[PDB]
Amino acid sequence: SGLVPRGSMIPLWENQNDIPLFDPANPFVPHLVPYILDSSKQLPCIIVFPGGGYTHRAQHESEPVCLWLNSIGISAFVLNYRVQPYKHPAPLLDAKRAIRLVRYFSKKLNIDPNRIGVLGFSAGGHLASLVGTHFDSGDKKNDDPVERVSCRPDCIVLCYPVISLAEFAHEGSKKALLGENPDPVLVWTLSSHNMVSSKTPPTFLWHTSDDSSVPVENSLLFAMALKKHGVPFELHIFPHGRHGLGLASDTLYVKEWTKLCEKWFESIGFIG
Repeated sequence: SGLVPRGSMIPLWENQNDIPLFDPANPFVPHLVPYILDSSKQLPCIIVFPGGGYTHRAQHESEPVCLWLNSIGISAFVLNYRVQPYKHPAPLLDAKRAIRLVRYFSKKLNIDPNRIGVLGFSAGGHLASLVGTHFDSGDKKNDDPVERVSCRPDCIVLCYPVISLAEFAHEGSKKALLGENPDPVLVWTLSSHNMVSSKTPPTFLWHTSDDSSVPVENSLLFAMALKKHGVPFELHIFPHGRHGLGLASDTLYVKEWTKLCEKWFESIGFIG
């Protein structure tokens, strides 16, 4: 229709001087790309975190995912978070800011502030799992009204996620995010299965069992932690598929994850 924002750049911080840990020598400004649905009712929203090992952001995990989300009634955004040479905690700060921003502007964007979830692939799934475990309900006395808003997502979708930084770690992502001799404390707190709590939102995971880049153990570990803390979850592991299949539209049996995810969204009241 053209009446709603699609394809624009929404900076996470209005003023570049407010970007935490910003390197002005680096031209990249972290931002959201909207793919809003036009509708007369409030819509649920998913922010998509593309993968790319914390060195880039994969495009096949970006706009086409939002087209699928749109097709099932979900307004969507792509989060273009900071990557190498930025390090932790810059990407996580960008992810938390993105959720606060969308929730703050939810009335303007025609989005239900209580149906804002995140969906991440690979290192983007790591980032999604972090904002799904490291969240807070906002700084109510902050001078920035956006900072007063909760950064907790209302649901999490994890697609062949990087989860553990140590055992079964994707070493490329770990090195890009933390450097070569990382603090063991950060290795532990950024292994996101360690940080699941009873307040972690409902989660959907999928993975291929023979993934040779990001071991399927990463999804199994996060699932064990969700159960340990009483969080209901959905998990689908298919036997075969290379890492990074995205929506997997051309992959027999693996392309059945988006239909299962659509039905899970319905099951948790996110759509329908």
